[PDB]
Amino acid sequence: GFKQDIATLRGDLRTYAQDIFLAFLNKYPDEKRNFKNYVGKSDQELKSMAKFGDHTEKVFNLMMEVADRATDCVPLASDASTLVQMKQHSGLTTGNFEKLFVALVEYMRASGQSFDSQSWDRFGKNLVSALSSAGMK
Ligand code: HEM
Repeated sequence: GFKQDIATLRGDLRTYAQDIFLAFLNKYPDEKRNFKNYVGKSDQELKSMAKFGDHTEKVFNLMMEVADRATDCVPLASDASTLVQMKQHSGLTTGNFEKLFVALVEYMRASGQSFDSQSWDRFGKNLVSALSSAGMK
């Protein structure tokens, strides 16, 4: 289920982080607008770019910690707060996070693997609510 999924993702985190973040940017091409340098690059080009690698792995490092501290796919209010207050997320709305989770869930459904995609879907919906409750627009 959900906890094992965190261990699976963490076991090849750089590849899953890139692959899911690219699924997100390809499903919602308007999202690349929140990152300048990303426009007009193919997936392989993005994976070469130092700042794509180091951003995307930090997103997934922290997202897995938030998942690991959750109870029954409900994240801690402290983790929502942290995500809201980050200077780098100033322009962001709960919509940006919804779309990341929809891509993550569709990635897991299309994989050959026994990911608990329904728990990830609940986790994303609970994280979106937490973010709103913590102050995100
Ligand atoms: C669970 C979801 C997410 C987590 C855990 C997360 C985490 C982080 C972290 C840790 C950083 C700072 C790392 C660094 O700059 O070295 C960061 C920066 C950033 N995040 Fe997020 N993030 C999430 C979702 C999103 C989404 C959905 C967007 C945009 C649609 C986004 C956009 C950014 C941007 C623009 C930055 C800074 C600029 C850059 O990446 O170069 N994040 N995020």
